[PDB]
Amino acid sequence: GPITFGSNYSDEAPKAAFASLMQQATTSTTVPVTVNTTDHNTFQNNISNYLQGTPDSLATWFAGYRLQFFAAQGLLTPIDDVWDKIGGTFNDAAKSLSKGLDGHYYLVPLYNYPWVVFYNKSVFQSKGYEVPASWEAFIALARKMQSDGLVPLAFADKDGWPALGTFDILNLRINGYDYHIKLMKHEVPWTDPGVTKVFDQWRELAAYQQKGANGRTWQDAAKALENKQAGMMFQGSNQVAANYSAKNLPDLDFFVFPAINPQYGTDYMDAPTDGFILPKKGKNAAAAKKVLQYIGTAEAEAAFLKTDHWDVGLANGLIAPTYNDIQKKSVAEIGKCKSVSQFMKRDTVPDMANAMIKLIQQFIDQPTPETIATVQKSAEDQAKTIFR
Repeated sequence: GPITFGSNYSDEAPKAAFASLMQQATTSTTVPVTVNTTDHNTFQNNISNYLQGTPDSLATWFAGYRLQFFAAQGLLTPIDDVWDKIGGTFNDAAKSLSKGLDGHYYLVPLYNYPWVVFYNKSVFQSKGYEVPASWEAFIALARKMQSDGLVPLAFADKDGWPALGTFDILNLRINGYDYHIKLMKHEVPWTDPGVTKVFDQWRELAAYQQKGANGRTWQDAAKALENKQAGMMFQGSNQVAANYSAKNLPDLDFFVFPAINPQYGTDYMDAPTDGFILPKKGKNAAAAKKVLQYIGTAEAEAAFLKTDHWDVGLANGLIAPTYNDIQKKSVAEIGKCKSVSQFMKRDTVPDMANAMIKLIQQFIDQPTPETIATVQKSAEDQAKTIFR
């Protein structure tokens, strides 16, 4: 009764960790597992074709638009039964990100990481900066940083994807989670005034973001933070904290993006969550489900994450013996969100995210009301052809 497992874990470290994880899954469930690895990028690029052909018993995937898309199409087996067994291990956000539009479960999540505002502890302590809970305080602090002669927010967007996070967090803070997701699915148009508010808020924020961002790699901005030339930096932990030297890492901390509209407080965050799915056309489903139940445990998460320094498991209360302090706080802060988004690139279709990358670079170049009008119009026209 062996199963096969389609895996996009092609880099050396995660490949080794996943292979180890499956040895433990066989040990626990008795189900032998053959891991079929495909180049990471290729795997995804071929996801649709892979699912409709002769897919493995189980596969690596992640939460977001495509998960729900493949589920609505009938390409994935629902795993409500798996969830009857593991559900007590996971909170409400973990549960939501694992369901299709039809309320059934299709994913078993394993880990995520956070998009939050990074700063140097020693700097805040010496200059007398207090962690800001609200937009008001956040702006006041940014203003104080400027007077103090410090770039408040290291910022970069030559990579194209980094600025999408700022769009996401402004939307989540101002319009909420349900609206952001609607926008991503194009159930709300890009010309909606909720979107105008986001860019309007950004116009204010942009006064405090590092200049020349369109020509800067995120590593160079992260290095400005590390070199104490910038007070803060908003991005994913596996990016900023990963870029820090071991020597400086102990000075690194973060807080969640401040509250703007108290109706949404800080209830939401981009925390891209990877997991596993059960391809309908896959074989040996009973056995597959047994492995998925093992995967849905704190033990599975801690085992897979041994050598992973940034990602954290979603199982309730899990603080793995190998976690660093950034990881530990990540667990606490992610665990406090009612719902977790998946970053723009996973929450909408790639064409759309890709269209937003350029339009956001354009806003960043000229953050004015006229550019906003142009951006909204261009985004909506793109969406009309993309979601037809």
